Amino acid sequence: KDRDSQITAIEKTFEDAQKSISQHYSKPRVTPVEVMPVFPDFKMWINPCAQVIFDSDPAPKDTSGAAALEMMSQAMIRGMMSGENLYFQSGNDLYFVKLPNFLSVEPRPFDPQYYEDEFEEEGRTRLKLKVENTIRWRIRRDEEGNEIKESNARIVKWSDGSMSLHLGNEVFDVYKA
Ligand SMILES: C[S@@+](CC[C@H](N)C(=O)[O-])C[C@H]1O[C@@H](n2cnc3c(N)ncnc32)[C@H](O)[C@@H]1O
Repeated sequence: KDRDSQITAIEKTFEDAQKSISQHYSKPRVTPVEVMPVFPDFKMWINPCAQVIFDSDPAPKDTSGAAALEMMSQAMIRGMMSGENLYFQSGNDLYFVKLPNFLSVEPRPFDPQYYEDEFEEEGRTRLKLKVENTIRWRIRRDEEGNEIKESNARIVKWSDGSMSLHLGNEVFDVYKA
């Protein structure tokens, strides 16, 4: 397809991912128990669980520990760049995603002006992998000075105990291991 059409379709995966998830696509009685956006990274926010103090009367706060630290692993980056693999964080947790040959990730934030049109049935499976089936993220600056990170992708845990990966519109059955 045209370069413009690829980019328009990629941008749509972003819009589709923000659409409200309310019921399972094949099981309309099944409802979402947790929705986690997927931001591929080699970095983690972590809270100390406790400060150890030498004063019996400390500066009062709601919660033991402290504000979050950012930590990183050089290991996590190989994998996302081979497009075979990815890590992401949700709450205090680290998830590892093992990618099948029919999905991919792009680690660098998406910017359309640098998007390369590689297409002047095994060329169609290729055009679809990179437009519909590639996990991506982008990064925006508001008119109110806010920085907005957006992802293509969502991991959903369902009311029946199952899990799916939403990539834009498309749905992939997924399993916890
Ligand atoms: C997290 S689940 C269910 C949580 C519920 N308290 C439970 O554990 O049974 C549904 C919620 O996830 C959020 N959500 C809905 N659509 C989403 C989307 N496209 N991307 C990220 N989060 C979404 C909304 O806040 C929605 O109410």
